Amino acid sequence: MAPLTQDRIVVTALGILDAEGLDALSMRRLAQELKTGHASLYAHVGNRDELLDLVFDIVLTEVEVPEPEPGRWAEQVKEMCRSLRRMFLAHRDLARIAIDRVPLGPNGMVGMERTMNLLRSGGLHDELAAYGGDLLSTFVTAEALEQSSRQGREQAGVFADQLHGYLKSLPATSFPNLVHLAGPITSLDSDRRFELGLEIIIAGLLAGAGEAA
Amino acid sequence: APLTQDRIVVTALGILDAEGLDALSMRRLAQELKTGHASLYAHVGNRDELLDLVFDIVLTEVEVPEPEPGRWAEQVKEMCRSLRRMFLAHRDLARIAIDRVPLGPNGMVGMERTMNLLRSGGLHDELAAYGGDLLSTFVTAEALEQSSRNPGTAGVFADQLHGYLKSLPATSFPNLVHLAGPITSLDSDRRFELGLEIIIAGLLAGAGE
Ligand SMILES: C[C@H]1O[C@H](CC(=O)O)CC2=C1C(=O)c1c(O)c(-c3cc(O)c4c(c3O)C(=O)C3=C(C[C@@H](CC(=O)O)O[C@@H]3C)C4=O)cc(O)c1C2=O
Ligand SMILES: C[C@H]1O[C@H](CC(=O)O)CC2=C1C(=O)c1c(O)c(-c3cc(O)c4c(c3O)C(=O)C3=C(C[C@@H](CC(=O)O)O[C@@H]3C)C4=O)cc(O)c1C2=O
Repeated sequence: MAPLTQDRIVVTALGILDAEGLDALSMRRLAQELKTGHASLYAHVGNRDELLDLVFDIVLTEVEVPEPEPGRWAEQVKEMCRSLRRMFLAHRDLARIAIDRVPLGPNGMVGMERTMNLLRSGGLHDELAAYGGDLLSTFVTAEALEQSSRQGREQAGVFADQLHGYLKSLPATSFPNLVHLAGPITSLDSDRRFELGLEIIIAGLLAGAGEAA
Repeated sequence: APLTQDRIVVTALGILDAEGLDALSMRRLAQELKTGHASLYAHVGNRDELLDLVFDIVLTEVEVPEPEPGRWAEQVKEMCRSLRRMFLAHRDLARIAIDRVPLGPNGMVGMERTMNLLRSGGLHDELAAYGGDLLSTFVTAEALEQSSRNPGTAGVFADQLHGYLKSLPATSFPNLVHLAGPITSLDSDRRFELGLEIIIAGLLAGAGE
């Protein structure tokens, strides 16, 4: 062991995790890479759970919640989200982690704070700015999973196409809509589906917002 | 006692409700029906392809209604709530969901039914196909979250995330201080109705002229 810290340990874990995925991450695996005994490891970071939280928190430094600006709101919200997504893309299995874990931690609440600022900044009231953030982050995760599981795109490529084949060759009299919509369902264009989900939620917010009429 | 795939999955779902997903091995299920891996793998295939059918059998509890003059936005919600009750009446069912497509026979009927309703409001091809997809995710996510509160059939932990957040330095964390309640604890029935409205209105803006 060289000078071990709760940061060199984490930067190490993540290293393995990109490389090889969630299940290859174990305590014994980790302590191996770093050239140390279980003592030093369990000291800074604990069992496997705690470790994933620390892993989660550190990569978060990557996202950016911009400071509120004169009439850029909608875009400033898209920026923010599109930023968070770019994060999930680089790092294997990170979304899997996110589903059953608290959005807590240094980065975790320096992040909520700036998320709440910007939203409330849209002339949005309490309950709606609170929940709103939940829904966005919820929205962007799900998406990131969806993409997570898409050679590369050859297995998905043909599956999608064989799905697209069955749909159109379905009978028209009993299935007018699905015959009509075989593309827009099987479309494996995540980029544009993503900008859509955003357009929608956001307008749902703005509309939600100034309801006081 | 003629064994059939429908009988197989009524037992696999009967133990899933009564004991819990994590305990549904192929092993267990086989014992219950007093039958070998032979006859069980003969229909349903393996643990994973079996789930698909379990999911596809229960989706029968969802009732997408026939489109009616003036009431579009209303009809959508009824559909959205009925899905949510399905997830509410069987444990772990969401966990499964967030891994699988509704390519099942059952699944396909309601995709047609749903998309018909959505396209009745003035939703151009695209809007409507993702409108649906979008709505699916939201209701799925919610129920996973609801199930995590442990009800149906913890509020100790949450209350302790309220104290904690409220107790931050007020100047460095004003927004987090002021929103302590609505973030930590929130009635589940309230959080659903909000997102439903949000998205529906969101899709409505999408329709335009
Ligand atoms: C790291 C932190 O700051 C960076 C920028 C910086 O300051 O360096 C940007 C950022 C930071 C940050 O901490 C952050 C968040 O914590 C959240 C966020 C806030 C939340 O309140 C939540 C979630 C969130 O992602 C969830 O993913 C989820 C939930 C609830 C659960 C529900 C379930 O258990 O199934 O689902 C997912 C895991 C949630 O409540 C959403 C966000 O968009 C962000 C951010 O954008
Ligand atoms: C069974 C079928 O018919 C009944 C009506 C009847 O039987 O008379 C009603 C109904 C039926 C039906 O099949 C149905 C659906 O298939 C869907 C649906 C449509 C979809 O397009 C999807 C999902 C869906 O549940 C997902 O759960 C999911 C995805 C994709 C993934 C992505 C992820 O979250 O990681 O998430 C889950 C697995 C999805 O695309 C959403 C729905 O609201 C419905 C329905 O309401």
